[PDB]
Amino acid sequence: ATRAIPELTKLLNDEDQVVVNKAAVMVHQLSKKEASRHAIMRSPQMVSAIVRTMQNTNDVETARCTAGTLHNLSHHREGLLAIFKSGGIPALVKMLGSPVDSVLFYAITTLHNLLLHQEGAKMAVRLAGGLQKMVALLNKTNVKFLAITTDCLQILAYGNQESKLIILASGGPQALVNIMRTYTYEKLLWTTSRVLKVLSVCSSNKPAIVEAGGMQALGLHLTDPSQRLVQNCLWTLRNLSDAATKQEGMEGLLGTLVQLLGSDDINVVTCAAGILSNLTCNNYKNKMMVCQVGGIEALVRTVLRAGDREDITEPAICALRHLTSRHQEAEMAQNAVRLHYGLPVVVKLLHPPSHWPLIKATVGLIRNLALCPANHAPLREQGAIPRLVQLLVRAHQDTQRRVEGVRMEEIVEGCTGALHILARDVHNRIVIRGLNTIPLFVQLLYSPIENIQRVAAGVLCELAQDKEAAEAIEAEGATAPLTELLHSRNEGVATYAAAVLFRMSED
Repeated sequence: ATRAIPELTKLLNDEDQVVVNKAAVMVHQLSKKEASRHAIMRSPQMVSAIVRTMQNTNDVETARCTAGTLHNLSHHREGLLAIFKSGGIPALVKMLGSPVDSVLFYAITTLHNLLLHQEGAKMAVRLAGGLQKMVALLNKTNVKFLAITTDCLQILAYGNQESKLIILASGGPQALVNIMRTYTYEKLLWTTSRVLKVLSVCSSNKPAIVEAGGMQALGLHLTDPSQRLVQNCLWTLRNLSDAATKQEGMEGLLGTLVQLLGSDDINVVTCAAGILSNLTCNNYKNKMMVCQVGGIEALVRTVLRAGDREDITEPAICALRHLTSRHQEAEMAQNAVRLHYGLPVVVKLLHPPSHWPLIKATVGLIRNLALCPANHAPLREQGAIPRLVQLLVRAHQDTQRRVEGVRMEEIVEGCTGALHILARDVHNRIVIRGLNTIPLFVQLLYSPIENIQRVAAGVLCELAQDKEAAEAIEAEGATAPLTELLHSRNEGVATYAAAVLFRMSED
């Protein structure tokens, strides 16, 4: 056991075909005896000998045995410091090009233990070019092996933009996405989804993950019994979903997200809402699918249940706003919000304690709801108009005498746009006018921002259809600013402006 030792050193470090080969099969043996090995990491001349013969050999049993030893040695915090102080990291990495499975398994786990416990190991693996080597190993098929390799990658990539970009350039995204859609082994899907989460916050990795089919592959695991796997999939999907507008094959993912809205899990709900929010922006087919699988219903229930938790209601409200315009079933969806009892909660979200991003999204949603005639009356009855007017008046003041992510100019435009639509209904025009808004709408004709001039002249165009209001609009001196706006580069602006003028000068 203890005394007769650096014998096998000298024959290992030898320059002969048989000599070092059969000598290595020896340290191998003795490293297995737990308390016998805990003494063999002592010899710097011994430790480093192991390393060399591994780096340059031919023997599949030399290799196996050298690696397995380092493997075996990598369990004590003294056992690791030895491998490290010796410099096996670069050789171990070099062993990641080997074609012999057992050699792979031994290298990876040694690096793994080193990456896990040993000071300074992350930096030395990077220097050795391990990232590239680990990425190329992702095409293997042994799940235990792949689990370890993906975990090395997560350890290296976390908080290290340089490493994330090397992973990108080595084709990481595709190979990690392949893993997600091929395997079922939880431990492996989990660590892989962690690697994808870490990369999904990277400006360059994100579209590559999306181009590789990331969104669909991640979707596959959203009903796994493993909660840590589903959640990590939800976080990654969320980070990526603003880049996935152009993706097809999205129908399964979209249906699962709708079901996930009903979850008891707050992070689950929060994620699904935000993912549905992003994937529905502009892509009218996603709109179509989400509505076809009951999205409106589910989004209304989610908003009713969230109460004042803005992490939920804001993305849910943005999703409902996407879903209530500019697709073939926009109109059924505008109706469905009312039918599932959404109109009161949506008006309620305009009031404190709601913060600005929510108010903004909510106003946008009201705008859309108002395109549907049968919403005109309940919106009024729920009190939509006076709050939208107060929000407008206050936000316009803030813009003159000059917030939390949002510019008051957006609330001005949003509120005026919402009132423009609501003004289609005659009783609504009475409330709007009775709130003495005409002076304000006229001032908004002078705004620098064209979209504001558009909704302002549009709402005046709606109001000017009643005799009494046209007179009022004229008394505000609207003729002059409308005169100049006839020449706006914006056709909406120039057209609305001419309809007001027409309706005023029937005298």
